[PDB]
This record gives sequence, structure tokens and C-alpha cells, in this order.
Amino acid sequence: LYSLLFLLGLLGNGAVAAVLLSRRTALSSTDTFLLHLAVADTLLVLTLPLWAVAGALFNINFYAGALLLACISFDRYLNIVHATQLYRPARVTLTCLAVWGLCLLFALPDFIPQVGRTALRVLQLVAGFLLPLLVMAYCYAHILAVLLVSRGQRRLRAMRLVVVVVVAFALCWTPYHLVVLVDILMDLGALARNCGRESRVDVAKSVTSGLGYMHCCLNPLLYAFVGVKFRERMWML
Repeated sequence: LYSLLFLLGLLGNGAVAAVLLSRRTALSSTDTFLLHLAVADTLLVLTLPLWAVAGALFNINFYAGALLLACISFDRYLNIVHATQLYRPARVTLTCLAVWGLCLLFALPDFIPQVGRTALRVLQLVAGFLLPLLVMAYCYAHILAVLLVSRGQRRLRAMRLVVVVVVAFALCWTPYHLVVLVDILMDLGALARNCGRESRVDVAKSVTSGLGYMHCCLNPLLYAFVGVKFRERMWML
């Protein structure tokens, strides 16, 4: 089953990368961020055979996932909540370098310590899953509120899609960071170590890593294939 996901990830990810990269003109901010995410997930799925330098690139891609997804949400909030003050393609390459740049800052130790790895885990939990999740929650809650006061036939479908995206992200990311937090507290002295539970926690690491792989493989299906614009390009190319 793991090998199937490997091809599924590359296949779907490549289509997203190819469709957007074949555009002959400028790409909107949402389009630019989606392209970065497709590349980010593309690298991670390449790791599958080995995991099932490798670790270092693994971390970079994982954070790229949430942060890029976090970046997508903020632009949607800006475009849909304050649509009157932001009427106008705005280049956003600056932030993409930062998000990829912030992964580099954290990714150095992987190429290169008890306290060092403790700080690594602390930063990972603080700024990799928690803050992005809060950002997504706030932005999409305001988007839902604005749409509920809107008028049209697309509002309901937009609400459904937003809820689906948020729920999928939560249910696919929480199980890994929960185990990471449990292990963090165990190391800090808030819990007790035992032979069986350590192996169970390693298996939990494995299972939640597979779940994250599933999310990375599903990213094309929930952010690209559901949009009207993307399908038109796919039908064109």
C-alpha cells in the first residue's frame, strides 16, 4: 500500500506542477503558492522508498507544507474579507523565499545534542503545526462568516470546501504532533519511560508519518482539482 501512495503522490503532484508551470503569463498569488506546495510535496513523496540527507530534506518539506498552506489561507482571507480595500497580479515571491528560508534555518541541524534536539522539537511544535493551525482557523472562520452574509449559489459550496480542508488538515496532522508532544513531555520529566510504551510510540511515529504522507498525496485533490480555474487549464493542456 505504501508503494501505491508513492506513485499516486508523484503522479498527482506532477500534474499540478506541470499545469501551473505551463502558463504563458503571470500567475496569481494563490497560483504561485500552490506551485510551491506541489514542489514541496513532490520532494517528500520521493523519500517514501527510503523511509518506508534524507531526514534533512524531510523536515524542510514538512514545514513547507503547513506554512504554505498557512500562506494560502491568509491570502484567501485578504481577498474575501477585505475585498473592498484590496481591489486591483501582486508578486509574492518574497514570502515564498521566507517560508522556504525559515525551513533552512531549522534544517541546518539535520545536516549537522540532547538540548539541541530538544530545542529542535520545541520549535517544530511551536511554529510548525500550532501557529499555522491557529492562522488557518482564524482566517477560514472569518471567510465563512463573510460568505454567510454573501449572496449567490457558490457560497454554500465554498463553505463546504473550506470546512473539508480545515478538517482534513487537522485530522491528518494532529496525530503526529500529539505523539511528538507526548515524547517531549516524557523527556522533560513529566512522564515515565517503559520498554513497551517506547516501541508503541515509535510505531505511532510511523503511523502518523504515513498519515502525513497521505495528506501530502491528497493536497492536489483538495486545493487544485476542486477549483474551476485549475480544471479549465487541465482541459486545455
